[PDB]
This record gives sequence, C-alpha cells and structure tokens, in this order.
Amino acid sequence: SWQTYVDTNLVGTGAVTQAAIIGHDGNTWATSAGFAVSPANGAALANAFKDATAIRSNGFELAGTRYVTIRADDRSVYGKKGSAGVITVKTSKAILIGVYNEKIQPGTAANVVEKLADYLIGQGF
Repeated sequence: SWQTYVDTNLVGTGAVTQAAIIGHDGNTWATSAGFAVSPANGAALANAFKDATAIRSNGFELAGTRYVTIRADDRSVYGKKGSAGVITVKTSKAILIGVYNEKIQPGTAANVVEKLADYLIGQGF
C-alpha cells in the first residue's frame, strides 16, 4: 500500500505535485504517474543524510531537475528551483519525497511530508 501513501497521503492532499517513497538504498518503493528517480540519484540522496558536504556545494538532482540545498540535516534535506522545489524526509526504513511548484508554498509542502514521516516512524518504518 505504498502506492496509497503516494496517491492519497501525499499527492492526494494537494500540497505536492509529484511524490515517491525510496528505500535507504535508492530503489523506489512507490512513485507517482509522472515521476521517477534513478537508483544512482536515490542512493545519492540516501547518503546526503550522512553528510551533505556534497549536495550543499553542488546541489542534487531528482528526475532530471537540479535542486539547490536550502536545508539539510540528518532527517531533512530541502531544495529549491526558482519558486518550486522538493521536500525529502528520512524515516527509519524509507525516504519520503514530494515536489511542489509555484502554486504551492514551501511550508505547506514541508508540513505534509514531515507529518507523514512521523506517522511511519511511529509504525516502525
């Protein structure tokens, strides 16, 4: 049911346009219609959590878009591209990812992902 967390719990909220749930390895668990992240690109994100030295300076890519590091801790890596961007949140077993555009506010996006992450962590994922 990882597809429902995406269709309903993420994209369904309206706060995010595209979304996915990656494994700590980079391999996609579930994803939305027009979004895909390469294994290399996902394992690259899964690591910026151990040290964002690299993304902090070069930035990071997701599905062909080069994002700029805004925030980047050991649980949350945020990026932006003009007035759109992506929220990525690490759980105990996964990594949530939701992208937003100009019609959506960064905190609105950020809030939905953040909260869902809490819920899954509470569940053991």
